[PDB]
Amino acid sequence: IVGGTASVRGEWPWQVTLHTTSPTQRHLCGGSIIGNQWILTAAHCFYGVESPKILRVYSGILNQSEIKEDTSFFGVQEIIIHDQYKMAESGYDIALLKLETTVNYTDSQRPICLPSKGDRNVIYTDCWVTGWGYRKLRDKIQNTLQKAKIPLVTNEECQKRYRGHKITHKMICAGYREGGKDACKGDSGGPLSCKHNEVWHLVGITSWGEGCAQRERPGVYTNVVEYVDWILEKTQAV
Ligand SMILES: CC(C)CC(=O)Nc1cc(-c2ccc(C(N)=O)cc2C(=O)O)cc([C@@H]2C[C@](C)(c3ccccc3)c3cc(C(=N)N)ccc3N2)c1
Repeated sequence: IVGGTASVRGEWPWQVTLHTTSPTQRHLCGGSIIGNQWILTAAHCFYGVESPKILRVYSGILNQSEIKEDTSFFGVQEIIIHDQYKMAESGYDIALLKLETTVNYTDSQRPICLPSKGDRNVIYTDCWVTGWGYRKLRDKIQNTLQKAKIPLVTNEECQKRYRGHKITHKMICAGYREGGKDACKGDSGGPLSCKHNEVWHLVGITSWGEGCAQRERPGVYTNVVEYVDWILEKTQAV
């Protein structure tokens, strides 16, 4: 996160850190708890992820340094990547992780509501991007979970900012005209969370952008509302 500040413990209880175990304990991507055995994240995070066996999902974490040998985690039973996914810049940058065990909800770990298809018309004015990603282009993964408040940008305005790309309605952009606050490397897969009528909704999944926090280059996110049907298809399969 560029231009963010440290989160307080329990502030974003749906935020998870997805780790890889080889050769050592390392953060891979962010993710969001959406159900008691379901994490929503980005498809691009998974290149080179051959088997779900190398994954560990950690919830209720503020600092990466908390991650101890005896820290509880969730194993991943399955990785479900959208079948139309090719690359972040072309969309369909979404994936589900089915957990091996159930998350027991607490003040430190609980789900975020999906947007309502009937909420595709709502205007969110209180949106935050969170993560352990870089604070600048050439950096490293952060210890403390960072947060940044960013305004949503209309699809039409975002398309003006990325004239050489196709910004679809399955993408949502967020950023300040002058730049300064944005997601960056390591933040992908994590949430773009918006508060509406006292309820937090998972509006976006951190995906891509042209650099980080640049003037007139908003961050591009997977527009979760456009995937509610896909999510239900995968999570509610008979
Ligand atoms: C070798 C090639 C195949 C490259 C490859 O591997 N791609 C790849 C790998 C990573 C990556 C690497 C390591 C770790 C880890 N955990 O160490 C985690 C990640 C991670 O997923 O974030 C990231 C991306 C992009 C980068 C991008 C566009 C960007 C462009 C320019 C500079 C910085 C960032 C960006 C911008 C914004 C924003 N400004 N809103 C949001 C998301 C992203 N994500 C692609």
